[PDB]
Amino acid sequence: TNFIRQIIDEDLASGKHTTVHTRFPPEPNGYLHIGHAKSICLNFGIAQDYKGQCNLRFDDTNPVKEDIEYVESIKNDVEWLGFHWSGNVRYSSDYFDQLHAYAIELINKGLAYVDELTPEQIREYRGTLTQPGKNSPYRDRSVEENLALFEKMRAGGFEEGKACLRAKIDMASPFIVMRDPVLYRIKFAEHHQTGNKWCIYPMYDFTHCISDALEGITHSLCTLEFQGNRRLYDWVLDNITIPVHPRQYEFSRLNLEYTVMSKRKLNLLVTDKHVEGWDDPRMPTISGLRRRGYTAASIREFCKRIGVTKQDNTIEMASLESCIREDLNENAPRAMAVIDPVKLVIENYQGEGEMVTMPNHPNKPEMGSRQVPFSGEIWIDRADFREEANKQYKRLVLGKEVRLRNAYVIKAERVEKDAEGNITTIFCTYDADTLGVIHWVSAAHALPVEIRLYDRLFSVPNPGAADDFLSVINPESLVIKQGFAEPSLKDAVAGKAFQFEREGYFCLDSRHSTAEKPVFNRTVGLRDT
RNA sequence: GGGGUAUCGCCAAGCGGUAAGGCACCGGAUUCUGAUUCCGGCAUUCCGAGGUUCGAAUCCUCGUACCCCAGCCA
Ligand SMILES: Nc1ncnc2c1ncn2[C@@H]1O[C@H](COP(=O)(O)OP(=O)(O)OP(=O)(O)O)[C@@H](O)[C@H]1O
Repeated sequence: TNFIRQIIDEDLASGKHTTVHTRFPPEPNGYLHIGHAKSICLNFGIAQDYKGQCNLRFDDTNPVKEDIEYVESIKNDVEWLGFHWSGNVRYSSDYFDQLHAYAIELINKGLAYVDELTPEQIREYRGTLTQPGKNSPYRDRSVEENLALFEKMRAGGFEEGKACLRAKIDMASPFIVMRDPVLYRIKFAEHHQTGNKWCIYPMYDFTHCISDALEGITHSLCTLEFQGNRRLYDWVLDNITIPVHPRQYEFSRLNLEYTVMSKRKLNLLVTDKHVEGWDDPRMPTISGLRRRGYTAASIREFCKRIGVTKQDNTIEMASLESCIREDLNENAPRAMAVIDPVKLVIENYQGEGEMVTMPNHPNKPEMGSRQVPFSGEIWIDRADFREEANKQYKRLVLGKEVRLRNAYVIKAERVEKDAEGNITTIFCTYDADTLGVIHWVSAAHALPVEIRLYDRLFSVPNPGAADDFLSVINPESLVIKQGFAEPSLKDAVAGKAFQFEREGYFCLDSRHSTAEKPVFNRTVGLRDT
């Protein structure tokens, strides 16, 4: 329960409403991100919790910033999270004729006029945050005059910025938004849905409340920056012949630590090619998060945890990571892979190898097991062997013995160094009666696999508050290794999380893998305590 | 000038009857993943100072801090 559900509860109880109809209205000018996933969870969750409806509506009022590529991807990520909208996908452009009729009602009532103050002047006349504005000299044109000028606008007789339609409200209102807000502006741009049918386009505030009213939305839920806007939401509905009047309720937007959400910015990372694109595994986008190896279930959980309040806030990545870990620990089948490897040969070994039956899940016998080939000449992780180390160190020291994962208790003996003092190979003994744990991969049956170690994109917690967020990008956000994995990883499917034991949960990058060379993105590391 | 918000390091519940929960953190037990699981510790205190009350985070003053708004963006 949250403050919005308590409102919805009262409404139902008092008999204000019988059903609840919410909506998610992204503008199609970019890919959805983790913050959007919070609206999706809120809006679609309430609908299904109350057996109500939730429309997916593309708020497509600004043609020059939107593109058809985003509509298809948005529908894509909404479904992926496991949510379905009510009926058909809707578009604000679906209401362009309605919106136009409504502007006319306003004009006929004298509550709107065609102003000719330039784009620079309108700002000058608007006042400031402490100084009231002033009426444009074009404010008292006759209704008959406004209809003519508006139709001329509609007919493309005015150049961009040469005229716009404004609401005749209050230039001295303490709400900057009520200072004669623009309702329509001229843009000679092709619209991704309406082609070149329209050269005048409605502004968010005029389009949004009328669309909600037409769709019979009972509660418009948006973020806190729209609290002021709400006054205009109600003013529009109060002055046009519409039979319902939805109510807006604002909650606080999600801010994730170490990442930026501003689509303007995310777009710059993609435009300047600093990431591979919107679905780069370092991006806070839903598709990026998906390619990274997250699961819709881990995200819905994240939403459940962070809550819905009016408080500004900033979640730590630790909270997000906790979610995916919890999910993958349960459902991810374990496997073996070595990221940085140094060869290890057991001399006391007899035979061209053998087979070790390893389980697909150490805490869930029900998941089955597999035949992992064991051998004498294997591959181990460089950071697992140490010539000298204290008690704490519970791995392979040049002195004692260590257990190979589900195999034999080997025993370090000699080490063969390369010219530059680097260990090239290790020599050890073992006693076949055995069967300090480390992971390994039989060199003979090792599958060369590229591993991508992803880290946080930025090196400060609020790169948003930086003068130049770009200069604060983490150069180690992606570190590419070459390692080896047990041959079973040959059958991995894109987006199927595996837990490389003692490393983390990884998943096959569908975008870079092939036949010989598979690419694995590291979703999240283990609790490296 | 106006509109909001103030509860553990980060989220968050509480709606006059005496501070839930989660992430993180610290221990202690188990463990062929320094993982998982288990055990326990984690706000006499709710931005501050004063009021009312038997009892206030919650009600009342009176301050303080932060966030939002001046796109023909959403
Ligand atoms: N960080 C966020 N946290 C919660 N809800 C968000 C967040 N960002 C956007 N939303 C929600 O998603 C809805 C659709 O957002 P929309 O795509 O229209 O714009 P935006 O993403 O907020 O802005 P921009 O295009 O500049 O990134 C908004 O009405 C809002 O409720």
